[PDB]
Amino acid sequence: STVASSTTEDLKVSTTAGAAAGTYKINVTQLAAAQSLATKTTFATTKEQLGDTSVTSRTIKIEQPGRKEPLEIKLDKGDTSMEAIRDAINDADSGIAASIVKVKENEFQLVLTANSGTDNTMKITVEGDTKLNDLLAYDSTTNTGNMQELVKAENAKLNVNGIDIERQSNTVTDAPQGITLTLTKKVTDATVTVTK
Amino acid sequence: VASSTTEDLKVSTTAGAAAGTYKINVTQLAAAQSLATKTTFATTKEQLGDTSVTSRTIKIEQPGRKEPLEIKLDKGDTSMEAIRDAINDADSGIAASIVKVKENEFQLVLTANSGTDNTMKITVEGDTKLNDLLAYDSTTNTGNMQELVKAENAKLNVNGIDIERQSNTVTDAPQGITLTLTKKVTDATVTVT
Amino acid sequence: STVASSTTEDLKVSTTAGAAAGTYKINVTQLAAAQSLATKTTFATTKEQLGDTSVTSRTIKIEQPGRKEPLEIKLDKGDTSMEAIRDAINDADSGIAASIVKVKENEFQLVLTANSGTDNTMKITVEGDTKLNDLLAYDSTTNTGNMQELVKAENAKLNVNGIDIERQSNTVTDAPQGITLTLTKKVTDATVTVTK
Amino acid sequence: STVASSTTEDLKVSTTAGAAAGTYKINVTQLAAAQSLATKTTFATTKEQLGDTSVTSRTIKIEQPGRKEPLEIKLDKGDTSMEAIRDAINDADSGIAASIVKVKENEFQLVLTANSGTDNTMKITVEGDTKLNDLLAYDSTTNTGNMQELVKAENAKLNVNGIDIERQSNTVTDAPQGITLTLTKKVTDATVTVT
Amino acid sequence: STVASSTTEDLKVSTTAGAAAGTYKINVTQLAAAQSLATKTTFATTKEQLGDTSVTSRTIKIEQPGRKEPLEIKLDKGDTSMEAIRDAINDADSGIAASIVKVKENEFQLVLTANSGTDNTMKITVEGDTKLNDLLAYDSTTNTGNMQELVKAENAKLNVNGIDIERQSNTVTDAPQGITLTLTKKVTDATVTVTK
Repeated sequence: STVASSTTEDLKVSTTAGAAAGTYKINVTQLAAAQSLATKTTFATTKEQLGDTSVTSRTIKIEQPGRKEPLEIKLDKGDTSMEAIRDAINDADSGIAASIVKVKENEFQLVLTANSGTDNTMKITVEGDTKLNDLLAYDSTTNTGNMQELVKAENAKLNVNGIDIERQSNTVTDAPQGITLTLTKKVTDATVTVTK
Repeated sequence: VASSTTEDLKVSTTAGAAAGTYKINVTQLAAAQSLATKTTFATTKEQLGDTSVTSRTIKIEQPGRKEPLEIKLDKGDTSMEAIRDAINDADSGIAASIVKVKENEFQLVLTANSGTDNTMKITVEGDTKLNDLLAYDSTTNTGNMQELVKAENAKLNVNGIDIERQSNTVTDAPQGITLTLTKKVTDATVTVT
Repeated sequence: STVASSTTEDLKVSTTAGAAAGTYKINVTQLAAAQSLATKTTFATTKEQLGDTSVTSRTIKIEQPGRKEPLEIKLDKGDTSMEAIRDAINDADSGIAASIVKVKENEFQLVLTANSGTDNTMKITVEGDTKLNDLLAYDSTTNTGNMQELVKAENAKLNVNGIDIERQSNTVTDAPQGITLTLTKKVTDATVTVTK
Repeated sequence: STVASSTTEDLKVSTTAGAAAGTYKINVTQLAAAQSLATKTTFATTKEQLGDTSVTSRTIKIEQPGRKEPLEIKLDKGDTSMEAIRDAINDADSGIAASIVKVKENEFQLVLTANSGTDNTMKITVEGDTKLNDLLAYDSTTNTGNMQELVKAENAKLNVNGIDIERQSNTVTDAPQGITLTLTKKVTDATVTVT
Repeated sequence: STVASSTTEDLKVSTTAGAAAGTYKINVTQLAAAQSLATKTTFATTKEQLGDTSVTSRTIKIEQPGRKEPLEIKLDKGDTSMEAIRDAINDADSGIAASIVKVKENEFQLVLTANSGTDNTMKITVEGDTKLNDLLAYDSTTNTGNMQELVKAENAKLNVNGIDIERQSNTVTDAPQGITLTLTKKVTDATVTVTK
């Protein structure tokens, strides 16, 4: 039976039964962050058509370094509204979140956000609709595109007893094995104590 | 289900909202224009208006109000109590309260809902003495009433997008989430799951 | 209904249901204070008679600006001890509190303390006992007398959205109607918020 | 049928039923403090005899302004170790607390603590054993001696509705009668209220 | 009975019944720290064999100033993977913790950490397997070896009412007898108050 304690609430600690007793001096120097992309232009309503209403079907293809197989979201009904795109991406339930932000009256913006970490930076292309492609396309390799990066993807970086660690998410395991650290903010010289 | 890193920023959700984590900075809380009479009065029952006229109307105009609010003071009574009760009985997004600065010094205060859409232009039709007391024009910040609080909008950043609202109850940032602002906060995180 | 909050725990708020929503910028420049009077000398015990044992009844008369009927406390049983004077005053239960302070062994001191505010400053005379009058008499009108003012009465002075407010007590109501503020400390640019 | 409340957690208040309803403006300008003395030298063990083992009897005499009769702690040949002196003092259970400080491995030091207040400052002498006197002798009246003062004795000083009060302890009664104040920190313009 | 409070939560206190009532002015100028050693090379997996696969037995010998007799951990059972070494060291349960840090994908590192204090600095030699010695050997006397020091051993240093105190750990006792202090951070002019 293992038990863990942290000197700060800004660093949650859990253990497994295999964990060893010990005391760890932890510094968290950076938090993992998810890339977020937003359309450069805004739109008067969430129902107006962001792509070409002449075409029945197009595919939003999303590529990511950690994703083995490209994500292909098909809009095969002719509806290319901001709501239609949002609901198609999200219904795929595949590590990408489409959201709509109203900046103020008559000004709606589409936001696509990945999971955390540099492995999840996005390359978006649209096949079969040059109107929607000119809105949604982004290339994280050349960090150029039609959408804008409002939040850059970043990794969690921390130091455990002098060893520098990097992770895709702020749920840090294997630092050391036996312990799960949840990072909620940058901290200096916190101490996690494990006891049996 | 949804949650927040600070008790100063509340969050609710709806049934079909997406998951995610949102980095939020709140740079300004929405605030409501509040106006007070420049002069104070001995009692809340003494007649503040012209008692030779039976009827007059207080006319209130706001950029966000389609049809101007018309408060009839018909019963011949222009006491501070009557005017407060008249305004509040309309229950139309304007609150009247009385401030007792000290014994026998009473001041009338009118407060709107929050936001710049709710700045007030006040006129009284048919009673010049009451017009002299209550008149205000927010366009030029002129009149015999004084601005106690400046109407102000809520301003915030959600994952890099600057947002403005009339109220401290922010919806549609993004659609799904209802944020409640109580304090200016830096790098707060909301998480939907 | 209504709920209210403060940016500082040093300023407590309460509302009715009728309280208008709004924001209140608050400065507290002076706390209300209660006049406190003490006998000029101390005494060896609390049970020794401080007044003329030759008269059966006498009357302590206390007048204050805010009090319409003068307060009259009769010491009926020929007992003028410090205990008797304290208990007779307190039992009257009329906004005047008597208390005994042992400054040190065989040095006891009688203190009369009113409710806070300048309206409650006290004019004390004793009818029918010159000895007790030579101990308890005080005239706040002229700040002369046989007792000594240990605490000067003062009113609460605060400012709410630019309007100067004055009260006899640190429980401020009617500024505006619907809100009740309890003042415990001088505060600078505190904000009180009331929402529906 | 009486209750009491404080405007600050720094000042704890209770009542007894003879207390009357009222408000009290209290300022605490100084806390009461207990005198504490340490030996100037440290020793390798708590078992080694610190006194002169040529003398059979010696007496640690402890005098305090508020103590009517001096505390006399008598020690024989085998009772002059640090343990022995500590145990003898504490076993007397007479308001002086003896404690051993281990400063590090093989470095031990003796501390004597009185109760709070300036009436409890100590004059320590040892009758009949000069070696143990060279260790334990102290005089508060001139603030000199062979021991060293770690903590200065100090009285509680407070102001209750404009009356300056001084007590030997931080548990303050009879100011006013019917109220007990426990002082934990210096505080300005606090109000206690009874109903 | 006795209770104890602290002016700071960075300094935690407990007291026995007999502890002396009073105040203890406490300055903590150094926290105790435990020597933590790490392998200089990282490995692709925690399953791959680190030792000489031609030898059937080796012993990890660990010596420390405060340990009268050397700790000998035998690796005897056809496995010298990082996990197998970690489990062997931790199964000894003799005040040395082995842990595995994944610095990032396919980079695992073995860490050995002693109890805190200069008495627990480590001399590590492997007997009978030079390939494992080449990985685990360290000499604290000469501050060299095949492992690297990531955290230097250190003693607690603090001052209590003007008496400098030193300890091997951040649980401090006998300063004075009857009071236990837990040091979590350097503190300046903290007061602990013991009340009966």
